[PDB]
Amino acid sequence: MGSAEAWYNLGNAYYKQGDYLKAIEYYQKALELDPRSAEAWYNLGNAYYKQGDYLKAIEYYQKALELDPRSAEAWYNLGNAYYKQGDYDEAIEYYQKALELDPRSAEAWYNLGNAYYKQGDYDEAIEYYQKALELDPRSAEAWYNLGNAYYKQGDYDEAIEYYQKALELDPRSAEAWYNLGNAYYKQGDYDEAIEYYQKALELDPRSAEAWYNLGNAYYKQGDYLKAIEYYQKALELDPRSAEAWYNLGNAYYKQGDYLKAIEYYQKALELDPRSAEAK
Ligand SMILES: [Ca+2]
Repeated sequence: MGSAEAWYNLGNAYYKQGDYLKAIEYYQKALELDPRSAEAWYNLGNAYYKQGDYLKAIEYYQKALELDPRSAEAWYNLGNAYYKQGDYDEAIEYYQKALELDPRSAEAWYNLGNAYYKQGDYDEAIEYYQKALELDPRSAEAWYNLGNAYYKQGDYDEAIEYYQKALELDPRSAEAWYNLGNAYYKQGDYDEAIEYYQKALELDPRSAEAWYNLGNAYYKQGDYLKAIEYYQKALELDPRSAEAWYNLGNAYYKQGDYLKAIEYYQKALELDPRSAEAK
């Protein structure tokens, strides 16, 4: 029917300002006038998804691929539901399908990484992230995620090189600086991690995990009083943390050993400028 359309075009009229309830109804209206328009069942799925309901989004994604099984846009948003639900297993294969029909699509590829990254099988996540950048090398998010899927493998020298770029593309990401630090802190480097953790806090100073990794930097250096200060902050921020305490206790009672190292050394130095000669 062509009256369906006036309804569908009511659904999409609301879609494109919000009230997805309204769109659900007007779709559900249109769907009775023509339960053979994919664009209706699709955009029915596309409402339900957007609110939070996915089981029903899948139902009304399957039934829209019964009609037209010939659009990535249908397969792409189809894999998501699952990803966004949890079942990455499936989202993948469902994705691949959309990459057979519509290969050249950063968003399709990227998410495949996101899928494989999320599966724990990073080796393979790289491949797709590569493709995604290869098509579209302006997605800050890829270089981040890529720098991420090297970090987890153990190639920091690589993962630094990749974060590096991301930072260029979007220097406006707090939760990037933190890894860029962490990358340094894993190897034999603890200074640059501070210059960079410092930044992460310049951007988001109510991130505690930063304040605490920043603390960590100084304990490996041995500035324990300054380290504490950063764990101090990170405790007002997370009072229930388990090892908020243990670590902060370790930090206090570290300094201890130091001051007493100063003592016993200063008091060996007072038993050999008058009970020894030169050597
Ligand atoms: Ca494998």
